[PDB]
Amino acid sequence: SEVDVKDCANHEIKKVLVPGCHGSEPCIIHRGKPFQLEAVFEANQNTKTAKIEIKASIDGLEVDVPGIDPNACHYMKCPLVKGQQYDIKYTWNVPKIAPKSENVVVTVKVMGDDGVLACAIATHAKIRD
Amino acid sequence: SEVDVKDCANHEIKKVLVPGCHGSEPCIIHRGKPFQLEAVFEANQNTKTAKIEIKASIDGLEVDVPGIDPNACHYMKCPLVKGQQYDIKYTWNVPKIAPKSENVVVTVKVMGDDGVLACAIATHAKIRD
Repeated sequence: SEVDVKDCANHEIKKVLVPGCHGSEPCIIHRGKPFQLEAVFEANQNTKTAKIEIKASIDGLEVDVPGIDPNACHYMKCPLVKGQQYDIKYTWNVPKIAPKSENVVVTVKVMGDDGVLACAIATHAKIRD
Repeated sequence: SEVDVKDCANHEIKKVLVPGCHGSEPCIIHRGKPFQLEAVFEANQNTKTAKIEIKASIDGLEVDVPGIDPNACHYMKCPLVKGQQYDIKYTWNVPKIAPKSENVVVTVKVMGDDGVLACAIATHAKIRD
């Protein structure tokens, strides 16, 4: 369930797992259903904070992503230790009303005390149902 | 299966389901794990709105509940029509850092355009792990 994502920092993200998706094949996101993911990254800094920013665009238009807790330290053992690897598991609820699209770009950026912790761009999600 | 809840509105909620939980038996919420829930209710009003408020109390102290999308219309087809029954499914991510407790009270109120859509109090959840 390892999926291909584009790193946009310095390869801190080691592996992104989405059950039911793989590699660079179209990863189908079904409206109204849970979407599970798991990510393993290495901390590039000692940091008390880990804050998530998500940007999604559907056919080139930016859309709000509801239901995300911005504080990643709620789901991990902060503070983070430089050189250690952390695992985060999260289930996102796909809105029943999300616009269908075959051209989806998701950018997630994680900020710590001393700058970006992790950055990934995912281009293979498709929203259907 | 079906779990037991106290209604605090006018019996609009028909059934609450949590997998692995039964009636009034201790329903165990695990730290750092997904908590799945399903509910069917009957709309008592025509409404384009349906906004959720949660309050949680742990051993008699209120604690903030993160990771909740207050717009319930994201997970249903609003507007709602009076007299129709709706089903909502939602997976909540239990914070890794949630205080452990055997005395947990959860109160969920749903508010529509012209008044309370639904209200339930749940007293059998325990936070462990």
